[PDB]
Amino acid sequence: VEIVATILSWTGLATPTGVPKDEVLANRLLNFLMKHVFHPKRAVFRHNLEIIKTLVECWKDCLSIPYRLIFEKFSGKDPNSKDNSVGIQLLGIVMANDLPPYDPQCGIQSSEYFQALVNNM
DNA sequence: GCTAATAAACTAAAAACTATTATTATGG
Repeated sequence: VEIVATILSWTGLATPTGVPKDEVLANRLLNFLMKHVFHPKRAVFRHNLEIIKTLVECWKDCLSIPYRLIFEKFSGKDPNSKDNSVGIQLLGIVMANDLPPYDPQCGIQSSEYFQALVNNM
């Protein structure tokens, strides 16, 4: 977290999208962090959420939304609890920018992808 | 020169169905 904060402390100074190496590193680390994102501390968790929001805002020159790690996250097991809501937060981060609501990069079903949410209702 | 009892509607709570209430743990 400290090093990524330092990295994003400047974005106009440097922004990695030239080599595909930096792009895939950014996407892979994005996946890493959004797999790691959870806290019972309710603020450092939101801190990570805002970190991701800032990251995607200052980027997408090298970023790619999985729509799968998120999908399994916000879907949960169709529970009664509030767990999968964390993935829902990702959606806001996803809706933090002009991102496609669900790009079917392969397409899970492109239809029940939102049926999961209307079930979460 | 006869109280052997039973057919007792009463004032019975000894469910609360579903509707606001409130401490908690709070949050930044």
